[PDB]
Amino acid sequence: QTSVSPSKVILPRGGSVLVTCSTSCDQPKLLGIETPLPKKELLLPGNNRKVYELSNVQEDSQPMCYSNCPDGQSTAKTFLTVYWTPERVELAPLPSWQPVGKNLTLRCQVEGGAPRANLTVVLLRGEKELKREPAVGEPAEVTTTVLVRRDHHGANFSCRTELDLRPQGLELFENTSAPYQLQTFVLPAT
Amino acid sequence: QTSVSPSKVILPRGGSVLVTCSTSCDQPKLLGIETPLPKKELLLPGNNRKVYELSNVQEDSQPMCYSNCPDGQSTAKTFLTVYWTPERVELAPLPSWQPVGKNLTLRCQVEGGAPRANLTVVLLRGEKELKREPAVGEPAEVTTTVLVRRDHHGANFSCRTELDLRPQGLELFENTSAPYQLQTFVLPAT
Ligand SMILES: *[C@@H]1O[C@H](CO)[C@@H](O[C@@H]2O[C@H](CO)[C@@H](O)[C@H](O)[C@H]2NC(C)=O)[C@H](O)[C@H]1NC(C)=O
Ligand SMILES: *[C@@H]1O[C@H](CO)[C@@H](O[C@@H]2O[C@H](CO)[C@@H](O)[C@H](O)[C@H]2NC(C)=O)[C@H](O)[C@H]1NC(C)=O
Ligand SMILES: *[C@@H]1O[C@H](CO)[C@@H](O)[C@H](O)[C@H]1NC(C)=O
Ligand SMILES: *[C@@H]1O[C@H](CO)[C@@H](O)[C@H](O)[C@H]1NC(C)=O
Ligand SMILES: *[C@@H]1O[C@H](CO)[C@@H](O)[C@H](O)[C@H]1NC(C)=O
Ligand SMILES: *[C@@H]1O[C@H](CO)[C@@H](O)[C@H](O)[C@H]1NC(C)=O
Ligand SMILES: *[C@@H]1O[C@H](CO)[C@@H](O)[C@H](O)[C@H]1NC(C)=O
Ligand SMILES: *[C@@H]1O[C@H](CO)[C@@H](O)[C@H](O)[C@H]1NC(C)=O
Repeated sequence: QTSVSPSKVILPRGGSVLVTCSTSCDQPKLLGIETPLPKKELLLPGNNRKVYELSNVQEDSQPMCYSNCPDGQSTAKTFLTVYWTPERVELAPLPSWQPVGKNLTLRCQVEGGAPRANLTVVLLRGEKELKREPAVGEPAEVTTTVLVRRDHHGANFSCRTELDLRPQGLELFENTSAPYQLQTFVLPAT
Repeated sequence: QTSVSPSKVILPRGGSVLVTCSTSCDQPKLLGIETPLPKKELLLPGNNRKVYELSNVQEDSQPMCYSNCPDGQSTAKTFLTVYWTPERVELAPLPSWQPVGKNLTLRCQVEGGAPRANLTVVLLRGEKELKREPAVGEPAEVTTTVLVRRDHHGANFSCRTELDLRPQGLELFENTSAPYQLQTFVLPAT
């Protein structure tokens, strides 16, 4: 039967990879790989083995080797996970000056991060975390409400994203938005 | 200049891999890879690129692509880390029966684990850890002394090894020795 190596792959957008599709019939009728990716085949001996160079990996895809040993068949997919740190991570624009007392509502907007399963979005207050949830949707958002206090003057919040590719062998990639600086005031005023 | 992909590889003993050695001179004089590993070369187009299949990876090795662009040159090594869970993990044999009072000394002997940098050896008492150090030497050992107590009767210790390949994308591989069961006695006796 058909087999492929590797079976799981973590790679950058655009990145390419080598995939080997091997079988166990000594003289199989057909052997190839089923994918839309720009592929390329190489001079590998003992043709019970074929090596393809997949190319413009822009998306999580699952290439599939297929070896046709008569009626029926058998296959084997490989999991290509494409990774990339969000194109933009910022809080919706807001006026720094805010009235003491309102249940102000912060909203972080994230655009295009992948794999979204390892992407966490986190609203903070300085380096103190407020809300912390996974990135979902596009642009993915996250909200929290701050009851503005006199104490908050000078306080400044930010939104940060965490792309944890550590368990996949890579790193934890983070991105921080520009800081929202809160200026408060009590009334009698302005 | 010369470049290689991947640059770091974690693989099983025996395991093989595909390495690509690419250069940037459009018409370079020489391009190949410097290694003792059984290698094999494939039909890859645009020969500014060569793909080798390294084979009997029994050891941490660092294969090196070299592209000769006139006098001088340039190269690029790839890091092959070969992994394998210890062949044997056991405590030196000891008589279960021990006198209340002695500073009994336990000794766990580990043979052949790799990469030793991620291999931790840990002496335990039931599932309660006693000593916990990295595996060094061959057979690598680890010792601790238990002052035998009347309370210890029925207590049983073991030695366990932890091969943490999680940060490298793999898993944490563990191995537990057979359990040393302590039987104590106070004297007047036997
Ligand atoms: C989010 O953070 C990532 C990682 O810290 C940034 O991406 C890196 O940017 C540097 C400088 O351009 C490059 O040398 C790296 O190759 C990039 N790595 C990746 C995975 O992209 C990224 O620029 C940040 N996002 C934004 C919008 O600035
Ligand atoms: C130490 O633990 C490892 C992992 O739990 C054992 O190795 C696995 O053994 C099973 C059964 O033979 C195989 O299916 C796996 O392919 C093995 N994995 C690896 C990485 O070897 C190993 O047997 C244990 N060591 C000893 C001496 O028993
Ligand atoms: C990382 O991403 C994978 C694949 O998207 C997901 O299943 C896994 O749970 C995530 N792990 C962490 C630690 O984020
Ligand atoms: C804003 O409102 C929520 C809901 O009442 C509350 O839990 C939160 O504490 C308020 N924020 C602050 C900073 O007081
Ligand atoms: C952001 O807000 C925190 C918390 O008030 C503050 O300590 C930090 O210095 C602020 N950052 C900037 C750039 O003002
Ligand atoms: C894993 O092994 C590497 C390479 O041997 C070592 O440098 C690294 O510190 C180890 N990490 C852990 C978490 O054991
Ligand atoms: C055996 O000796 C060491 C050194 O005195 C001591 O620290 C240890 O507590 C003793 N073991 C036990 C179980 O009492
Ligand atoms: C090993 O010793 C522990 C601690 O005394 C005990 O709880 C455990 O059951 C023992 N294991 C066996 C197999 O006897």
